[PDB]
Amino acid sequence: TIPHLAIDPFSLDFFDDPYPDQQTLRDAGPVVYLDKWNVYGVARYAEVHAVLNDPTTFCSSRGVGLSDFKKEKPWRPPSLILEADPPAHTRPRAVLSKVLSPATMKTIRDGFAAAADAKVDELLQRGCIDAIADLAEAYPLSVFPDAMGLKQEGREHLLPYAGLVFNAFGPPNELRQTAIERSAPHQAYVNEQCQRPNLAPGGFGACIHAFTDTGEITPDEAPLLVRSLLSAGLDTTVNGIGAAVYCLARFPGELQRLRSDPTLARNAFEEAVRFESPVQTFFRTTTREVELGGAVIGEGEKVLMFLGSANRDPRRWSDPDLYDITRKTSGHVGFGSGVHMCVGQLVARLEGEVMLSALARKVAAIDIDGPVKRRFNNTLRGLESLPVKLTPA
Ligand code: HEM
Ligand SMILES: COc1cccc(-c2ccc(C(=O)O)cc2)c1
Ligand SMILES: [Cl-]
Repeated sequence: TIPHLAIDPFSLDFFDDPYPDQQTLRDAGPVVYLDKWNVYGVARYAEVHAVLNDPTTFCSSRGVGLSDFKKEKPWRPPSLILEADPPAHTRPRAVLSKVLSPATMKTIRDGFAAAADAKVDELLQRGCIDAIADLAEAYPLSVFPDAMGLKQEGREHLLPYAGLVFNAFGPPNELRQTAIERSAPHQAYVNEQCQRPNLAPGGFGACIHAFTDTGEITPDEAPLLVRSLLSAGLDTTVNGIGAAVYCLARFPGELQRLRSDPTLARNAFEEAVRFESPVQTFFRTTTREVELGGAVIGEGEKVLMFLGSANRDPRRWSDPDLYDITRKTSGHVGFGSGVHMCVGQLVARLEGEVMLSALARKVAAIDIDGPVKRRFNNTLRGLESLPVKLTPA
């Protein structure tokens, strides 16, 4: 019944150009079996959306990587939010939702916008820059560690730690093995900063610890929830912003539409999240036998969801392979969907909006002017180097 495919979605050849294989995965059927890793796969929009919104059968507490926590030891203590199901998920989720709330965005907006404006003006004085190191990495590094309340010492471990986190959701390939091996110094840095004395009052970390007073989380839960923000809160935005700049560099007509109406910045960023899908894949584990796409999946099976594929499925999207900054993007799964839908989405969108606003108001053209290099990661899609020349407006 179910088609068996040999495609390795975690191979460098797949990362280098995933789109033909993603069509093969969609068109093979609503559910496939990936023989390379002994997992089920769903790559169409409808089934990806259905699985994400069925948490009692497609659970997260057995891990959202390939590893099944019922079978193998997690490489670090489980996340209290990402790797938890309701009801254990609910109060930790509520704390992060409140720490990263609409009201909280008012406190950081002016600084985040000012830093984006200043960065674009700085890059315009240089002309020829790397949109990854000098923009997609530099801007989040300039605002997010500070908004967390992190000390200065040790921040060089943040991106390596996140690279490890996202590689570790993958299969035990070379990317994962290399990431986990000798990772203790990155772990030790992050785990130390999660302790309350190391977090500046008023920042996201200290605010998490302040919620221990309410009964929503205990004091021993707070460091792990700070850890969640230090795991997911930086490298995602690096690849999201890099994706947006790469889109604007490749689609000059859309950069010009954004210039003409900078209030399209928020949706231009959202469209970049759909179009590139910085988070490409993750897993669920079945808690029971379940029919999906006409396949009977047994209990305790891993199911791989192709978020980027769902976001390009022509069954759902018109002209899926076009970047369109006025597209109605609502419903894309680049931030997930359902009970685990990105709790940091307001921070991600704030960063993306204010950077694209600064570009819209200050830049007339973005021209690739050196070799583009891809950055390989088992979960994240993005570039290692994006040399561009910025022409001022
Ligand atoms: C463009 C940037 C980002 C993208 C594309 C993204 C994507 C995602 C996705 C797809 C999920 C769902 C995972 C699942 O269902 O298993 C998720 C969850 C999560 N994200 Fe985001 N993320 C981004 C930025 C951020 C930021 C800035 C933060 C924190 C400041 C953050 C923190 C989290 C956390 C803690 C979760 C777990 C939520 C839960 O399990 O309830 N992410 N993200
Ligand atoms: C499994 O695919 C994703 C996609 C986006 C964010 C994350 C993520 C990683 C770690 C945490 C955490 O440590 O809680 C939370 C979210 C995972
Ligand atoms: Cl850790």
